[PDB]
Formats: sequence, structure tokens, C-alpha cells
Amino acid sequence: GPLVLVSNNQNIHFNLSLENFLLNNYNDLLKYLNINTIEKFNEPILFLWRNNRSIIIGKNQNIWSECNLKNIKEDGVLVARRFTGGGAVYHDLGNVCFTFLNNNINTSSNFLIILNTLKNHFNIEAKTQGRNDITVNDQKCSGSAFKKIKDVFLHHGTILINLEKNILNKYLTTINLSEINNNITCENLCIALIKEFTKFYEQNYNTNIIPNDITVHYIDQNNNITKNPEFLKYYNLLKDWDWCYGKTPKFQNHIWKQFTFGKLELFFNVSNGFIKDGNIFSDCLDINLIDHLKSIFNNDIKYSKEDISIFFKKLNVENKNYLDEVRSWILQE
Ligand SMILES: O=C(O)CCCC[C@@H]1CCSS1
Repeated sequence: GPLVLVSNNQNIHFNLSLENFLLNNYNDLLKYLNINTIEKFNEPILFLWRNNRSIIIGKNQNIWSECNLKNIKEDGVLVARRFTGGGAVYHDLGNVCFTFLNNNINTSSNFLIILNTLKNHFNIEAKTQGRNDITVNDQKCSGSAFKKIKDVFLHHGTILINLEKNILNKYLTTINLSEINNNITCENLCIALIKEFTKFYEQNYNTNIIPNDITVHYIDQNNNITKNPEFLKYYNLLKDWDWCYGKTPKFQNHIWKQFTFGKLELFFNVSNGFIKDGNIFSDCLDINLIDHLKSIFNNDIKYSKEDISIFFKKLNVENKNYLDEVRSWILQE
């Protein structure tokens, strides 16, 4: 059956390591949890967690362009780079973080669980603006990001309860707190959200036969999860400097553009009419698309409209419209 997991830890790197461990051990979680030893997992998961003062960048973002590191270090704010796409965001105990894991893509349904939460339990009429945002009065109150894997889909986003709104501009080189509209709390919102989650996945069953129960697991101390060598690997990587701050290597040429789906920046070198090495920074949610773009580097492409066009024809991506637009951009510079 579905799972509700909670982490009382408040370190961004620790909770991100938990999240990555759940994504990378989905079908086996029932063993890492002490529930079952044989049966393998395939049901929905909701994981709730909070983090102290932090800046989380994005798998493909440039730290130096989004963050004013001086004030971050001066104010003792932690820095991290997540595995999903999106822009740089700030975290503190005034905001909640949710992580939906599913067998198939479940974005819309997840957003429906959240909207049902706000409406039913707080009379907050909320709308979803784009693929990844929730507004209440055309003002952002939640922000999501996604990652896909063979058997797992991960939709993890942030909900704003009592976040310090003004402090943001100190670190990120409008927002609305859901307290401006209600007397909500992290515990209140969380409980309501678990309710609408279990209830959402209890439709098929008839109520008269099934218990009206809720179950909550706590994993921040589950030694099977947090004492694993894989977990420590993730934690150390996220704590590492080369990962968060990325790579400095310079590059000969650099192009850029602002697309509806986010900004794109290509750095590349060319030797003997061939695209030698390169790298892509972006603000995009479609990380798959961007890695497929990265496949252009360190391969033998003649740096010609012909060979480039061919190379784009060779790709089979999730979003073919975005790819068409991006190639139509590259062939002009
Ligand atoms: O607005 C965006 O670009 C999505 C923000 C997603 C932030 C991540 C939710 C929990 S960790 S960071």
C-alpha cells in the first residue's frame, strides 16, 4: 500500500540524501523499512521534510550567476545542488518540502492532492500556474521540480508557510506566504496533506470495509537507510565543494538565450572544425532534454549546420517541440 515518510532532520544535504536514497531504492524500500522482507514496492510515496536556512541551486545552474555567495557565507546559509532542474530557491523552517514518488508520471494528480488539501482543510482556493507552480492570487506559494528514472518518477516541490520572504533578495544574487491568508502551521498543513493523500489513493476501496487510518514512518533515524554506504556516498557528494560549486573550466565560445521553458547557456571549444568539449547551464525543468543536448560535446561533430542538423535529427527526446526550438536557435549561432 501507499507510504507516508517523514524526516525530522533539518539539514538540506541530509534530507536530499534521504530523497535520493528513496528514489534509487524505490522497489526495495519495504526491506529498508522494517515492514516486509520479500515483497517489492510499487505504490505511491509521500515524503515530507523541512530544511534550515539554505540555498538549493539546481543540477544545471551556475552558482555564480544566481547566488551572492558573500552574503550566504556571511549569514551562515548552507549551499546545495539538487538532482532535478529548476531555479535557485531558498529554504528555512518556514516552508515545507514534499516529495511524491510514483511508478508512472503523476504530476497532475499530486497537484490535485495538494489543491484538495488547501481547499478542503483551509478554504484556500489555489490554482496551478504552470507545470511546476501553485498560485493563490497569481502569487507563487509552491514550486516543484521533477526527475524520471526507469521505474520511478519523482515530483518534489516546496510549499510556503512562514518563509522569510524579504531575506531572499540577500542571497539570490513575487512570493506569498500561506499565513497571509490563514493561521496554518507546518504540522497542520502536513497532517491535512497526508489525509488528502491517503484519501486520494483510497477511492477504489469502499469506505465501509476499510479502516479510516493513517500511517507515518520516520526515516531520518532508520539506520538501514542512513547508515548505508550508498547514503553516505550521496551525503558526501552533496556536501562536496566540486559538486555544489560545479566546475570552473573556461571555454572559448559562449552563447545563450531565454526560452519560455528557461534560460540556456552553451559553452564550447572548437579545434580543427570539430566541437571538442562543452557544457550547458540552464534554468530548465527538462533535465533529460538538457543531457541529450550535452551529448553534442566530446563527440565527433564537424561544427557545421549540416552535421549539427543531422545530430539533432538523431536524437529521440521526451519533448520534441523544445528540441526543435533549441536547434532552430543553435543554427543561428
Ligand atoms: O521554482 C522552481 O524552479 C522549482 C523549485 C523547486 C525547489 C526544490 C523543492 C524541494 S528542494 S528544491
